[PDB]
Amino acid sequence: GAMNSSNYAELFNNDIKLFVDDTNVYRVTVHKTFEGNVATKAINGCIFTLNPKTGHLFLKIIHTSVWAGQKRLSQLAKWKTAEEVSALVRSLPKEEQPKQIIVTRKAMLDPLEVHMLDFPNIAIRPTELRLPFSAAMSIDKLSDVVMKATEPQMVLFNIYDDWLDRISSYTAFSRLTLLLRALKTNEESAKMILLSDPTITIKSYHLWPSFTDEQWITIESQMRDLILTEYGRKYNVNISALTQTEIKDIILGQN
Repeated sequence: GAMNSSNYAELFNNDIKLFVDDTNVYRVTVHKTFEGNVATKAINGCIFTLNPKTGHLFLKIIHTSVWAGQKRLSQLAKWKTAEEVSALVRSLPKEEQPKQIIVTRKAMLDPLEVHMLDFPNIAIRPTELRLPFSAAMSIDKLSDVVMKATEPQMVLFNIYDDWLDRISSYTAFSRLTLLLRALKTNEESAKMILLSDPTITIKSYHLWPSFTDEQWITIESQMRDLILTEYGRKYNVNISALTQTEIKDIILGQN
């Protein structure tokens, strides 16, 4: 069945599950040449495959060469996504194999079901949840590795850095989704917030800066304010006249 706000809690039990988002697999740039010709140029993309309990992100980099000689790349991208998720599953010992794969887009259901036919006890599930994983390319570290790739590459990240040392998976996933929603809403403002003051540093191998628990609470409050402010501007709405419940609803992005 579909994952929704009602059965969301299940994400934080011990059953291994993977989110798969295909939004950034096939990406293009458009630029006008001097001659006036519009060149549509494929750029390196990625499959966002995330374990929300552990933070493990299997970032399969889709190098532009995969599109070589192929037609109707938007359809092909869905199948190449399912192919690579399948390969990943097959690479894992049965212990580490997911019990569920949750696709963020409904169009990914069929290609993944077909690829995973031989895995009878891996549930392929759609979601009614609105999730901001398309904003993964707003995270500089991820965007940089994708662009630098000269060939198909699998890169393993922890999207929670070292947070699980201090906080639960639910708190970590809540922080992650708030950050991505902010980045998606106003990328420039969110990045200004994360850069913080001159005392804050980011580890060379982390995605996010090194904040204290108290600092993270403040950063998260700024992220909530960024989203509300945009909402406020967009709809000419007095965000100070909103109840705490109304504000929480907006922040969680489920419409």
